[PDB]
Amino acid sequence: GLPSTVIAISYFEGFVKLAAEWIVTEMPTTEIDGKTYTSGKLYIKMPETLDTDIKKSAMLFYKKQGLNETQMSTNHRNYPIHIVSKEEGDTLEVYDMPTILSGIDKAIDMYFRVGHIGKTTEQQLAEDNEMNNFKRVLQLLINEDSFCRECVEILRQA
Amino acid sequence: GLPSTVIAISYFEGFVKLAAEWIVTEMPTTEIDGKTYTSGKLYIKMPETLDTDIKKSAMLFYKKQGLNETQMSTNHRNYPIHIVSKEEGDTLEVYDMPTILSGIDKAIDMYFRVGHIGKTTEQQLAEDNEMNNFKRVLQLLINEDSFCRECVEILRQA
Ligand SMILES: Nc1nc2c(ncn2[C@@H]2O[C@@H]3COP(=O)(O)O[C@H]4[C@@H](O)[C@H](n5cnc6c(=O)[nH]c(N)nc65)O[C@@H]4COP(=O)(O)O[C@H]3[C@H]2O)c(=O)[nH]1
Repeated sequence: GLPSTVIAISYFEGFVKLAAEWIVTEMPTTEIDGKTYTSGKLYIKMPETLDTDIKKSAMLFYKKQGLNETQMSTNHRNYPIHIVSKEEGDTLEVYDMPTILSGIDKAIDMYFRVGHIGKTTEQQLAEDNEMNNFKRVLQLLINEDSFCRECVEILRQA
Repeated sequence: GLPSTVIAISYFEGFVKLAAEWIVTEMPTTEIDGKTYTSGKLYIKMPETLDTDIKKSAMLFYKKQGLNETQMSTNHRNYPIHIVSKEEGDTLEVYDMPTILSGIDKAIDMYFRVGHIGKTTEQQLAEDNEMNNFKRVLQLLINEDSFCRECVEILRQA
């Protein structure tokens, strides 16, 4: 019963699965700012470290990658899925850094950050373990979904 | 620690806090479908039971309450916060059923929901414990935030 497992499941059910389904079944028939894409990819970007504010790391990564704000109209949620994306030739490259990981940080930040300001090596190990388990569960869920296996990737670099 | 704790923290950081901040500091100067409200409330609706699809229960509850889709404009996220709401006199009543709980359900289904089809009383016990811990952690986070303490409530009835 790891919390990163539940976080990965919630992230997959509430975003990754719907985004992959939109890429596979709706994007080829949807015009995004004038263009019609035949191929799309969703890239999951992990934070370099689980810092105090994952939203700021996400904003910085999106601006440094030259992404623009777009949205996908889905039928499995009452409101569209907001994303950041860019064009690479004929491919629509969507990126996302999972903001749901925020809680994870605070959880670790409430168990190890004691009697000191920085991050002990034990906090770093527990953080890396939670990160790796999140990535493993997310990859297992992606592999069991045809659309996700088709168009979703977890980014490698740190 | 407990996955319900991390789920509550992520739900508070990614929605409840921002919605309360919008209600307190941005709603009195924003037109919601033509009207400008001076008082607003956010009501958190827990599912009666943690069923297979929390999005369907949420849609059903929203239709049974006569709610309509609106959106809040926030400066802490690159895209607006989508909500369901209604008008009660001069008060804007916002409702939300936390879809993030979905993962929790599935997690429980991988430790007890075996060798049977339904939900045993022991699995139901663990599910109720996770739900109660989620509600308690969320309430503790609400009480430590002035805006949330001002305008956020967890619904009573089952
Ligand atoms: N780029 C992008 N990512 C998405 C989107 N929808 C979900 N995600 C990601 O998937 C995670 C789980 O979403 P959730 O299950 O609906 O669980 C959500 C959801 O219950 C609530 N929440 C967040 N934003 C909203 C909102 O705008 N409206 C409502 N009614 N609830 C929200 O807080 C919980 C946590 O949200 P997050 O921490 O950000 O964590 C979210 C987020 O990282 C999207 O449209 N665009």
